[PDB]
Amino acid sequence: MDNIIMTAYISIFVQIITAIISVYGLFIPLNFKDIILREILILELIVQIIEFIFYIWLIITLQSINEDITYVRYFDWVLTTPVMLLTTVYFFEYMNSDDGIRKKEINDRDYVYLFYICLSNFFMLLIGYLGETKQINKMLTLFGGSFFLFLTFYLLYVKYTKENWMNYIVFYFMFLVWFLYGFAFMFPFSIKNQMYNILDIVSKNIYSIFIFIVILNQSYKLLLE
Ligand SMILES: *C/C=C(C)/C=C/C=C(C)/C=C/C1=C(C)CCCC1(C)C
Repeated sequence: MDNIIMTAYISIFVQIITAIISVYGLFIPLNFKDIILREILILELIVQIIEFIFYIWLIITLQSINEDITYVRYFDWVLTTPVMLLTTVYFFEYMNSDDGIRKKEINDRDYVYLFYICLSNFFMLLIGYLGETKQINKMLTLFGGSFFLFLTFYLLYVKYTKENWMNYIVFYFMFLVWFLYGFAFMFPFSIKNQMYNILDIVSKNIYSIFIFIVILNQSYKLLLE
């Protein structure tokens, strides 16, 4: 009980600092080419709001823990993970387009493909939810969920990446961290829930700060006056 709550606190600590940083990042002036980074940072702040509501609920609920509340995290993830995948797409497009691109052009051109990515991701979460609530066995959950995880990342890779080390860092860091949620699924309640508490820091709040640093680095001259 204790170590779950201590990790929830650590996660909440990073979330609050990250939220403050992201808010200031909204007000950094941007050059034409970098406009989409503020768009990304709005959608990472939306993810934070959903994140936080879950954590507050969690630390209140963990006072009188009578049952296994791991499955409640899916009501978070079913909302946050598609948003996270879209921002990843927008960040890859930013990194990889020679001309300035904005999320509207992306969304109007790619909405069908984006729906396939989010459908694959929804199936991953659905299979996890069925396993996490014991409606299918753990082995079927890990194989079915991993299949869809791989499909989601494959679709992302073949459409939006380029073959270079900046892409590999962003893609494979994300891929590994997401896979580690599947790894956590294998563990008993307390250890599982602790891992998810620390994984959220990496999957959400390190991303936001990264985007913040990219914005600051791109705009520092424009900012300074
Ligand atoms: C902000 C929350 C995020 C990024 C959470 C993502 C969760 C996953 C990628 C979970 C995936 C699963 C597997 C890879 C296999 C077992 C079932 C899941 C749902 C735990």
